[PDB]
Amino acid sequence: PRPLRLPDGPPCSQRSKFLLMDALKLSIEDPSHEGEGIPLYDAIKCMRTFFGWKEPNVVKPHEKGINPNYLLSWKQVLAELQDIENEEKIPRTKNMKKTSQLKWALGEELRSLASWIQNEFNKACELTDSSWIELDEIGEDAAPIEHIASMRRNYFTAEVSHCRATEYIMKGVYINTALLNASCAAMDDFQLIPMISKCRTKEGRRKTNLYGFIIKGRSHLRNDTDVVNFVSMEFSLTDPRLEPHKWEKYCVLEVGDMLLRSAIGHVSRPMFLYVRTNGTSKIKMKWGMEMRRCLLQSLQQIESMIEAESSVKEKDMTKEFFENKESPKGVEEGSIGKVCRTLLAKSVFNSLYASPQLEGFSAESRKLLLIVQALRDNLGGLYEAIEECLINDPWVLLNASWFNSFLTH
Ligand SMILES: OCc1nc2cc(Cl)c(Cl)cc2[nH]1
Ligand SMILES: [Cl-]
Repeated sequence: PRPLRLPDGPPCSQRSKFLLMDALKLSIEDPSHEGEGIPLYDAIKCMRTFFGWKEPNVVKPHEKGINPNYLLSWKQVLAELQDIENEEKIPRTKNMKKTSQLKWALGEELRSLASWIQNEFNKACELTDSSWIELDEIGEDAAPIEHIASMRRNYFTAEVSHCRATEYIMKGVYINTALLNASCAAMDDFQLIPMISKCRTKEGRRKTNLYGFIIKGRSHLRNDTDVVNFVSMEFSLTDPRLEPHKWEKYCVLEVGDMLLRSAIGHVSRPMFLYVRTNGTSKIKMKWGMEMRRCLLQSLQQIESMIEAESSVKEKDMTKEFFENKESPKGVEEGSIGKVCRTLLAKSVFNSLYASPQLEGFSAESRKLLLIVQALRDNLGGLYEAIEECLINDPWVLLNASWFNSFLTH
């Protein structure tokens, strides 16, 4: 009967494994260099397209970390890629020297809702000018699919293939695959692992994108919960000083200047490098490799809706649903496309921001929802279970804030 109590405190901070709305890509088009498809080779070719590098410096220090070490670590990346430039054959992988900065970096409280997480979610729902999946990406069926299932899949794919949340899926699939693979292929090495994604422009040109790099620590992962540490180094045009509370976990460097087209003419903007230490485990990297299931899960939520409409109207409502034909007289989100991308964005953010706070909040808030709906239509301890999960997680706090909007109306 009353809105949830969200915790008071300093604003919550970014805790994703890689940058989301703030990421920046160095890209090469229709790659054709010798060794296309070897990540390190792709990364160096992406690096060469940029000529605006400059002497790096800290612009937003990590309050609890050793900021000279993060700076030294980025300078070591540039120098070891410069070493590779001198060798005749570019090696398949690059193992970093076990410097003191990398040994330190690799390890060898109530927060309030901040506006940035809602902004992230809005960004995840948007369309990008590139496609991130193939037409037949979704599904893993053994047999050929029926006509109706295919039609629904083709409609849905057309609405989400360019979605920003789909970029996050493929970005996450790539980096988790590369890290999990390096975790057993190079157990004792501080391996340099580029952060790559691949897309296709509106004109059909294939493109290869570099977001940055991670460096992994030692990884003798005997079980699913063993942690491999890593250091992430991610390009960005986001000035960390605008929302410093978001970047509590980062040392942020200024490392270059980039020339951009904009609504005014060409403009020069500083390029930043977001640096943090982080960790993940076998089981989280396996889930990261499965993020394409976000596409399947949200398609199935759509298909549930179409099947309901088909059962009430005694005919298949797929075309009527996706083309937006008591029949509904519009879409609350504004379009069928927005409903699909919103469902996907929720599913992807559930994965990007998985936590026990989210698992508890999801279960307990569903109980209070069904109860409040039953009281609404026909007219203590549960609240504690819900609010016990409202501590500091941006995604949980946002979903609780959404819940409270449901309670008001
Ligand atoms: O160590 C200085 C240095 N290393 C570099 C490595 C690369 Cl790939 C580029 Cl584009 C510029 C660099 N500058
Ligand atoms: Cl799949």
